[PDB]
Parts: sequence; structure tokens; C-alpha cells
Amino acid sequence: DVVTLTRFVMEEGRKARGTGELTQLLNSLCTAVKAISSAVRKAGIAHLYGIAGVKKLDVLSNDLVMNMLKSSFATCVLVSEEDKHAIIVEPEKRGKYVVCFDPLDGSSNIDCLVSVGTIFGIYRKKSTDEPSEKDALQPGRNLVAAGYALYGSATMLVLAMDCGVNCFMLDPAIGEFILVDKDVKIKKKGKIYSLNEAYAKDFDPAVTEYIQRKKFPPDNSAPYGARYVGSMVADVHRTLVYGGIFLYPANKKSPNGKLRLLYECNPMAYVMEKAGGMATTGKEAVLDVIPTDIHQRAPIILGSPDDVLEFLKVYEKHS
Amino acid sequence: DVVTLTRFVMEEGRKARGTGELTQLLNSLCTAVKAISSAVRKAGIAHLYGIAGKLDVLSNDLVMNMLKSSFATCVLVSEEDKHAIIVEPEKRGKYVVCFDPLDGSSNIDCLVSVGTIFGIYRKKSTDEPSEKDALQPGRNLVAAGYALYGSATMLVLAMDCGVNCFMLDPAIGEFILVDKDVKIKKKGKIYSLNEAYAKDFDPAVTEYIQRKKFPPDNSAPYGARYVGSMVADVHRTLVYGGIFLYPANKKSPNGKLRLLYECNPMAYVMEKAGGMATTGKEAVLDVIPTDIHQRAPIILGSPDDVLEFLKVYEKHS
Amino acid sequence: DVVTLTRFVMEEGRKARGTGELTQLLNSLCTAVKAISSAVRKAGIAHLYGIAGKLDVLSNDLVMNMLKSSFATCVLVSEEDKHAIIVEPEKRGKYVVCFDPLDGSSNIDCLVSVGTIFGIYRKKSTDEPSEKDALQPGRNLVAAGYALYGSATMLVLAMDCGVNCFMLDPAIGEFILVDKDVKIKKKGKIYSLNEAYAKDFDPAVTEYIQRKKFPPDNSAPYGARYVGSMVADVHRTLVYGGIFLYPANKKSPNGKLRLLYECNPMAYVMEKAGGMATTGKEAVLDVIPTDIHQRAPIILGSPDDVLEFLKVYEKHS
Amino acid sequence: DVVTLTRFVMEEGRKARGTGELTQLLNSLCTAVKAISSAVRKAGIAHLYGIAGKKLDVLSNDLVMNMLKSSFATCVLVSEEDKHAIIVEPEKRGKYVVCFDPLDGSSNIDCLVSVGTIFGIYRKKSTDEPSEKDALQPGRNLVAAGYALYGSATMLVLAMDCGVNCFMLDPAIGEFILVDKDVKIKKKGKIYSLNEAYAKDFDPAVTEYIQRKKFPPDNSAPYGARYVGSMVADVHRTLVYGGIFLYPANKKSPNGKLRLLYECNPMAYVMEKAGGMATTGKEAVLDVIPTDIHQRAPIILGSPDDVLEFLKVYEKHS
Ligand SMILES: Nc1ncnc2c1ncn2[C@@H]1O[C@H](COP(=O)(O)O)[C@@H](O)[C@H]1O
Ligand SMILES: Nc1ncnc2c1ncn2[C@@H]1O[C@H](COP(=O)(O)O)[C@@H](O)[C@H]1O
Ligand SMILES: Nc1ncnc2c1ncn2[C@@H]1O[C@H](COP(=O)(O)O)[C@@H](O)[C@H]1O
Ligand SMILES: Nc1ncnc2c1ncn2[C@@H]1O[C@H](COP(=O)(O)O)[C@@H](O)[C@H]1O
Repeated sequence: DVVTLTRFVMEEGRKARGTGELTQLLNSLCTAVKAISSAVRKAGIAHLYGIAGVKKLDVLSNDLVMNMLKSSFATCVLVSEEDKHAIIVEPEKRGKYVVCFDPLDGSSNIDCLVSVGTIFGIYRKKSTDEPSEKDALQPGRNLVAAGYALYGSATMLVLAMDCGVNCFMLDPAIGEFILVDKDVKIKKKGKIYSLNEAYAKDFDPAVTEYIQRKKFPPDNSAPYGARYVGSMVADVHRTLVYGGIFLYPANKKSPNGKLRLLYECNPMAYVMEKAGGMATTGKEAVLDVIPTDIHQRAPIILGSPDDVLEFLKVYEKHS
Repeated sequence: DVVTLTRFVMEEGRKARGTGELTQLLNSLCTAVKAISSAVRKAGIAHLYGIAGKLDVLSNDLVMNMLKSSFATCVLVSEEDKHAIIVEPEKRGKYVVCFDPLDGSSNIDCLVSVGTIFGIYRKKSTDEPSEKDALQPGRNLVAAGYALYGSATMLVLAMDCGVNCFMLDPAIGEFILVDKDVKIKKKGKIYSLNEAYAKDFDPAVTEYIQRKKFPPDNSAPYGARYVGSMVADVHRTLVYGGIFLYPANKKSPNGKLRLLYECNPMAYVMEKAGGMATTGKEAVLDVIPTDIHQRAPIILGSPDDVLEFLKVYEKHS
Repeated sequence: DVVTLTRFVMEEGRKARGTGELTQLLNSLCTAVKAISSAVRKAGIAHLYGIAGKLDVLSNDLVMNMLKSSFATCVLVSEEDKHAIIVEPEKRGKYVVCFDPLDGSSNIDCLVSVGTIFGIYRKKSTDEPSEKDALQPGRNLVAAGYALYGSATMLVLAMDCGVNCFMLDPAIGEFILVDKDVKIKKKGKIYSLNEAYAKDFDPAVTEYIQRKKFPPDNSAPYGARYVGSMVADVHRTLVYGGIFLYPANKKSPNGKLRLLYECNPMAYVMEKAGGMATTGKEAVLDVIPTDIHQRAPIILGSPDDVLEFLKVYEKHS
Repeated sequence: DVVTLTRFVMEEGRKARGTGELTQLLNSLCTAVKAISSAVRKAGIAHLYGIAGKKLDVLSNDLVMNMLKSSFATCVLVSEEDKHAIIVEPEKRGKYVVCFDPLDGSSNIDCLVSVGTIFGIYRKKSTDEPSEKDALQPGRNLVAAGYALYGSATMLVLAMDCGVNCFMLDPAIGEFILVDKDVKIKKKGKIYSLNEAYAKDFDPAVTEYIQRKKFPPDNSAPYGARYVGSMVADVHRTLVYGGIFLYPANKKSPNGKLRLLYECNPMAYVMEKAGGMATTGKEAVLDVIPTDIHQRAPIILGSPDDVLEFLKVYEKHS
């Protein structure tokens, strides 16, 4: 039976015997995402070039996501990549959830018409205290739901919650997300590696060794294929679907990595873990780092379990 | 004030005093690219998943049928077809179109950028059409371009006057001209190639890549980016500048990419944008084919980046 | 704040402390309707005219399938099917839905507005589901409404709390709420019926019409509009006020529009919008169905206009 | 096997050996009609309703106007929406005068019924500096005319000297597909269309005619009646399914209410080219010499035999 994202989430809420606050939050985020998809695809640019005689996309996506999340009456703290401070929703529109999100990841690459996406992660406010940004600083392990939408050749939403990962595809002709892959699990070992090899001179010796093992295999197996789109969502998605490892490791220029923790690392780490994968900083699992700044960055090496173990072994070999 | 692809192509056709045949051909190609864009975006998959109770094949069919219908073609060479398709006599015209309907079709599962590459040579031969009519060097190209289905659908069309990028507005289904007489940056900052095959790279491309991560003059290293979809990687080179290399690595030491419908369109585009495209040994538009599916090595990009590659190449010959 | 048909129905759902059966049924209906809208706007037909080489059945199938799949229906009565469909025991829920999948389908050739009409009852008996659960008088409706595919697509949804109108934004696949707690004008200035039947009208309606063209006093005449598809005509009546009439006539002694999925849904919308709907002899919402495809007379619209019809009607009984 | 509007129009420009200017005008108009259909269908209303935190017929006029000036094919543009004729800037002038109603019946849009765009195109017949007088040509001199109906699907009906051709917009690729070729009207239909409020003000010929239509003298079946109140929807149903449309003169002007240059003449032209008729009661609509760009005219149009039947009872009350 076809199932849409909306009929799936609603039914899952019924099983969960929830009041419907998270379901609203999610039905809101699903509209924000169709609107961002529509804009990314440039529906309307004829008007910008004077067919009849606008905001930069990342400003617009931040506004659509934030406006729909406030109007859901399910949020109290929202953290966005675009905003230096956590937004505390006005009491009238308050609910119990905290939402960390990256509205248009890889937006830099839009001029080059590169895949771009939206990352989000949902924490329940654990405090009984008046909402402050101290409610967003929860470890990834405490996530209720997390996921991403990827605006590629087609638009796909991947939604991860305690039951697992489910992929959903947008049909633009009717504005519905159809369930196309349920209970997605990742390849145990894959054949591809992703990292920006441009930083070769600033790489950590353990990273340096791991790539070489993939280029010139000791046991003279097939060399691993290289791929690096440079937009996190395109890269974790291909890693989920096909398997392999994605690395955005700590390199000398940026000792804590470059990728932000709450809205890029923890959502992706949670997807990867619920699909049978792993995500590690090198030292710990990404989902266990306890955040001290809502915009804190983390190293991330994530992907197919065997491949992350192999990296972790060359890593442990340099302690 | 607005120009659409249709008004541009019709107007250029007028300036050139053409019979209207190449104009009818480019229009058919435009409709095909929109129909492929809608199908790449999965418009209608709810009907597959049973709401009311192949894509690369579809793309090939859409292009084939539209081109035949244009009454502008005599020989059609496709990536999906082992032999050149010769048009029925009634539907014949003077042009030869070589096209890869959906480059990177593998990647559609990972929803990675996909594209339609195409080249148009005029049939100069007096004879009845045959596969040999597709064996003309890229230097004999009348027009070429691609359509990328990346985060938005953009068509890049290059003809004698220069390159022009067009943005598809899906709402009204119209390609609006967004960039005229495009010229690529002289030097770029990104190098693109699959470093997995490092084990099989001839010493010159190995030395080239090293000079990009550890620069002799102490500049900053180039960034690395590799979609693994030629159209995607060449459009980022066209727009952001840089160099793209699918060299002959020992595993497939003739290159991978095909000359008639992959390398020569992107090469023609690069030359009309002020760029360069080489096999290392010679310029890609000049290598005369022996086989419609002949592979070639190709290195293309900003003039000073491709010039830099040629210098380490010649320092190994 | 924007409110969409999805966010609005959820909230009504939580206020009503429902189990979510009806919310799932209304979510299902929403999807079906955006799918029928696309099919009506002829999306994809290029494919049929060979770009690469009956609308009501597809509409019946989209509403039928989305409804069995909601797990909330147990008896479905469509205009298309001669018998009430009984849902399969695994897929049963408590609601009984009567619907006309693409009302006005006969005029789609002439590109006339078309729409979908639905009513939702709640099964009353504990017996095995049968055609008899569908036979409840209109007064017992939990919700009812229609979707008009006109110059834009609109869904009007009446529930006990009131009538609300939603507009489809086709760029994002969302029904945005544009009018909330609609109420109809008390007296209108448009009368709507097929005056071609004049030879067969009973004297009450023949007097009533003459009374609108030649006012017995000296009011301006009422203007006349008859699009010819109930959804288009009753939607104009709701928005602009007036009266719509499709009475019995000798050839249709019992009327022509069907009680269960045409008259009762519109009567419920009229009545919750502060309007009236009558057969002439009794309110449409109070007649008891004996058969599912039963015909009935209906005059509906602004309260003052319908009352003035009822006075000339009773003057001839 | 498709032929699109772009291909049909281009192939036809080539056969007629034109310079290509009429082809640029007609191409420009096709885009403007697709831009309007998107707007009519409410694509984007979420932004107006604040998803991120009449104007429709003024926008329609802006889309048609700016697309035709840029075609470089026009020199005088007469719009319903504008009091005076627009003269094109000397550097963008071509040889065509276009008369158009950019969104016909945009009163019915609240109620969401069918609205449409109507146009007729003329060639400038004199050497003089362009003026409103260039637009003052009887419809007999039209080069091409048509309309676009934004009904349940969007359709463009184009009528040129060779015939009337109906094209359907596939919105999923924005392409007008030729769905029917060289269209001909039925000789006689079974629908009559007019607003019967005016019964009080109807002159005796149309009162007699409509009466013969509901109480048919020869005891045949009576005609059905339909009236949408948007001329595009009403004339289109008349083309497609046959019958008669009337919007006659009465005390609300002895001259009718619809307009000659951009409502009457385009539909009168399409009607004749589909094998139908269009009269003012006295002269064929395509022959009345206009003297003002917003001049009104009575119009009865439709199947040949039906218009001929009205002319018989019209002539009876003179
Ligand atoms: N739609 C949903 N799908 C998954 N679980 C949900 C759903 N809605 C609510 N639940 C769960 O029930 C708890 C309370 O939900 P709620 O009452 O809606 O705020 C949440 O923390 C969720 O984990
Ligand atoms: N639309 C076009 N834009 C660019 N040049 C064209 C155009 N159409 C034709 N010409 C030129 O004229 C030659 C013959 O065109 P034709 O006779 O129309 O098929 C072409 O091969 C082009 O070099
Ligand atoms: N979404 C809703 N809109 C308004 N009424 C509702 C809704 N959901 C539940 N109801 C009311 O509560 C009753 C039980 O609904 P339910 O248990 O979900 O099937 C229905 O018959 C309605 O009268
Ligand atoms: N696309 C076409 N369809 C049919 N007739 C055309 C078309 N293009 C040109 N014509 C005819 O040729 C004449 C001269 O063409 P032009 O020089 O472009 O204005 C026009 O006034 C028309 O009568």
C-alpha cells in the first residue's frame, strides 16, 4: 500500500500514544522542506529576470524552517546554523521540543548547482526550568528524531528515530513524500572513501596512513574508489546507500574538525547508527560528546562499520 | 529584459540566415531536456508505488524520438546504442547528433547530479548516411552543450559565438537566459579526478597532483572535489574554474570517457569559454575517431591549470 | 501564521480527543485530491501523444485506494460503482464514506471545472458492514466537503465547527487555509438553474424565476449563471450568495442529482455556512435514503432566497 | 509523435517564408500565457500567506506587455486594461499591432471559475508614425487570433489563415502539445448561452429566439442552457460542443457590452475559421470598422445553422 510521510508519522504517533506535539513538529518540518525544495529548484526565477517587467536562498530556507517550527506550537528552543543565539519561542507558541537544524547545508555550492540539503535533530527539553540555550546542549544519544532532506537529482527525506531509518522520496507533481525504502541498514564494508584530499599536507598521520591503505592495499585487494562532492548531505547519503567511509577529520588547520556538532554531526551520526553504521570522532562515538557551545565543531569519521573499525585501528596505532 | 532559450535560438538562426533546420533541432533537444528533468525529479513515482492501485532508457527514448521528429537529423549516435541509428529517409535532415542521454546514470540511486551531453556535427558527405558520418573530429562541431540536473536544471549551450547558460524555471517550464558569453576563470583553485586509481597513474599526472597539494611557490593547495559525474564536475569547472582530469590510468589505458559524446562536447564548451582540453598528447577536438565508441584521455579546465599539467607531462616525455 | 489543511486537521483532531481514525481518513483524502488535481490539469499527457514514442476511473481508483489504505473506512459508496464496496476486514475502520470522484466529468472535454465531493458517516450498527450503513440521513454527517478544480484548486471542508476553505499551492503540494468560518450571504443576486427545462417545470419554480427577472416591485433583476457542474455552481453560491436550483421536472420526478454523494454534502456545507438546502417538501439533510444511488430535488443557497422560493412553492400545494 | 506549439509555429513560419518576426511574437506570447497559467493556478500563494514570515489581471497585463515589447515584433499594443494604446519604443518596433484582453472575466476568479487571455494580431498597414489608428482595423484584417482558457487544464486555441488548432499545456514540462488539428465546429448544436437577467431589457427578437429554444415550435427536443459568464469559457464550449452564444444589445447600450478589438473580433475570427458564424445582428463582426479602441459591439456567434436561425427571427423584428 503506498504510504506517504504524513500517514507514516501520524500512524507511528498513534502507536506511540503521543499527544501529537512531535507529529505536528514533523508535519511542519515536512512543509518547510517542500518549500525549500521548490526554491532550490528555482521555481520562479523568470520573475527575477524581469519576465513581468530575492533573498539569498540560505536566508529564505532559515526563515521557512524557523517560521514553520514556531507556528507548530511544539518547540521551545530552536538552534540554527544562521543564528548566533538559540531562539526561545514566545510562550504562546511553546511546546516541549528543541530543534537543531542546518537549513541549507553546502549552500556555498548552489552557484555551482551542487546538491544541498537540510539537516535537523530534535531533543525533548529535559529541564523544567524556563527555556534557555542550555536545553539544546544535550548529547546526540538523547535525540528523539533526526534526519535530513537532500535536494539532488530528486528530493529525498531520510527520517531516523528509535525504530530505525526510513527513506522517503518527494513527488513534485503532488507534494507528497512516498516511503520508498523502509528500515534502511548500511553495507558492512563498502568500496568508496570520501574526504577532501586537498588538505593532504595538514592531515593527521593516522588519516595519512588510512588513505594510503585504500590506494595501495597491503593485501593487494582492489583499491577503494574516491568520491567527494563537498556537500555533507550528498556525501553521507551516498555513504548510506552504497556504503564506505566519509571522513571530515581533524586536520591541523582546524583541531576540532570543521563540521558543527549539534546540527551537522549529531543528526548524521544518529542516522548512521540507526542504520547499523558508526560515527566516531576518532576517540569517542559522535553521539556521546557532551556539547558546551551550541555551535561547537567535531571531527567526524562515519560510515560502514568494518571500514570505521579499520580506520579506528590505524588511529589507535598513533596514541 | 527576459530572453528565453527559444527566443535566443530563433534570433541567432535569423542572424545566421539559416533555413531553420538547426533551430528546429535545438528546440527538439530543449523539449527533450525538460521531459528528462521532470523524470529525473521523480515526478509521478507515487503512481509506481501504487497510489491508484529504466530512467536512462527513458531518457534515450525521449531524445531519440524528439530528434527524429525534428526532421533535422540523418545519423544519431548514442551511448546506449552499439550502432549509429540512421534516420528513415522521410525524416532526414543534414545533422549528426551524438549524445549521452543521462550521463552518470549509476549515481541516480544516490541522487547524485546527472546530465545530458550532446554534440552536433554537420554531415558533410555527399553519400547515403552511415556510421562513418559520425567520425568527424570535434573541431567540426556546429554546436554542443549539456544539461545538468543538479540542484536546479541548467542547460549550457555553446555554439560559434560563445557559451550561454540557461536556467529552467520548472513553474512555467522555460529556460531563462541567466549568463551570456561565459568565459572561464584563467586559473582555478580546485583539481578534480578519482584518486583511487593512484596506483595506476602515469608519473606526470602523479607529479601534477602532488604539486596541487604541496605547491612549489608556497601558495595554498588546491581544494579537491569529485562528484563522479562528468557533467557535474565539468559544470563546476566552467563556473568556479579549475581542472578536471580523467587521464589514462593503466586500468583502461585509453581513457574511460568517450570521445564522440562525452569528451568532445565538454571540450568544445571549454574552448568557446576560453579554456583548454587535452589528451596530454594533443587537443581533444582534433583527434579523429576510428570508432563511434572510441575512448580518449581528457584533461580540461582553466588555461593556466591545463598549461601547468602540460608542462609536467612534457617533463616526462 | 500559515495554516495548512494537514496542521489544521491535526489540531481539530487533538481538540476532539479522537483516536486518529478520522484524521488519517482526512489526510488520505487530501492526498487523493492533490493526485486527481494533477491528473485533471493534464500533467504528463505529452507522454500519451508520444513524446518518447478515462479520468474518472483513475479518480475513483485514487480515492478508493487511499481510503482502504487509511484503515479508517468500512463501507465506501462511489458514484462510479453500482454497489457499496465493503472494506476488507484487516483494513476496516469505523467510517462510511460516500463520494463522487470527479463530479462534472462529462464536461471535462469542454474544459469546464470539475471537482470531487465527499461525505463521511460513522457506522451506527454493530452488524457486519453492508450497504445499509451508507443509508443514514444527511443530518448524521461527521464531515463533508468538496474540492473544486477550477482556475485554481480549492477544498471546502465542513465539519460541525464550521466551513473552512483551503487553496492548493501547486508549487509545494499544500492546501493553505484562506477563509475560516465561512458564512453565506443572507440574500443574493444570482439565480442558477438550467432554464432549458422550462417546458417541464412545475408552476412554483416557473413563478419563482419570473419573479427574479421581472421583480414584483422594482428591484433590479437577478443575474443568471449556470456553469453546469454542481461543484462550480454551489461554490459560486457559497462565495457570492444567491440560490441554485435543480428541482424535479417531469422526466426526473425524483430529481436528477444524487442524494448521498451530491446533495447531502452540499446541503451540509450550505447549512453550516448559514444557508438552506431543501427538496421543497423537507430539508435535504433529513430525508432517509432507501438506496445508495437515489436521486433527489434540491434548491439551496442564501437563507432569504431559499425562503422566498419556499413561499411560492407552498403557494401551490 | 508529438508536435509542440514551438515546432508547429516554427514549421509554419518556414512554409510561409516569413522573416521570423511573427514567429518571435507568437513565441513570446506562448511564454506569457504559461506565466499567467502558473499565477492563475495560485502557485506561490503560501509566500503571500506568510509561509516564510485586481493584482492578478494587472500582473497578466504586465506579463503580456513586457513579453511582446521584447519580441521586437510589435509597434502598437492595445490592452483592455489600459485606457490608451501603448506605442512601442522605436528601437523595439516590428510590424505588428496586438489587441488583447489579458485576463478575461477576472471577476469570476473569486468564485474560481474559468478565466482566459484573448488576442488578435494585425500588421501595420501604413507608413506613418504609429498611433492608436493602426489598431483601428476591422477583424477581417487579422493575421492570427486566439485565446487561452485557464479552465480545468490550460489550452491555447490558435487561429491563423490555415485553420484553428487546439494545444493542451502539459504543466509538467511547460509544453503545449498539439492535441487537435484544423478544428471544425458542428453545424448545429444543442446549447444556447446568454445571461437571462436581462429578460426585462431584451429586445423582441432575442426574446422570441430564446423562447423558440426552450419551447421548440417543431416539437423537437429543447436546447440545454449554460452560462459561465466568462466569454472564453462560453465561446470555447460553443466551439467544442456546438450551439450558440449571444451577448446582444439592449438598453444597457444599444451597442452591446463586449468589446470589438479584443473580445469580439478574435472570437469572430476563430469562429469563421472553424467553419462558424459571428454577427452583430446587422453586419458580420469581422467587418465593422472600429472608430475607438474600446468600442463595444453586439455579438451572436456559434454554429452556422443556429446563427442563421437567430438571423431569421432578428430580421423578423425590423
Ligand atoms: N509521530 C511520532 N512518531 C514517533 N514517535 C512519536 C510520534 N509522536 C509522538 N511520539 C513519541 O511520543 C513521545 C511524546 O510525543 P508527543 O506527545 O507528541 O510530544 C515523544 O517523545 C515521541 O518519542
Ligand atoms: N539557431 C541557430 N543559431 C546559430 N546558428 C545557426 C542557427 N541555425 C542555423 N545557424 C547556422 O547556419 C547553418 C545552417 O543552418 P540551417 O540551414 O538553418 O539548418 C548552421 O549549421 C549554423 O552554423
Ligand atoms: N481531525 C478531526 N477533526 C474534527 N473532528 C475530529 C477529528 N478527529 C476526531 N474528531 C471527532 O472525534 C470523533 C472520533 O474520531 P476518531 O476516534 O479519531 O475516529 C469523530 O467522529 C469526530 O467527531
Ligand atoms: N509562424 C508562422 N505561422 C504562419 N504564418 C507565418 C508565420 N510566420 C510568418 N508567417 C506569415 O508570413 C508573414 C511574414 O512573416 P514575417 O516577416 O516574420 O512577419 C506574416 O505576416 C505571416 O502571414
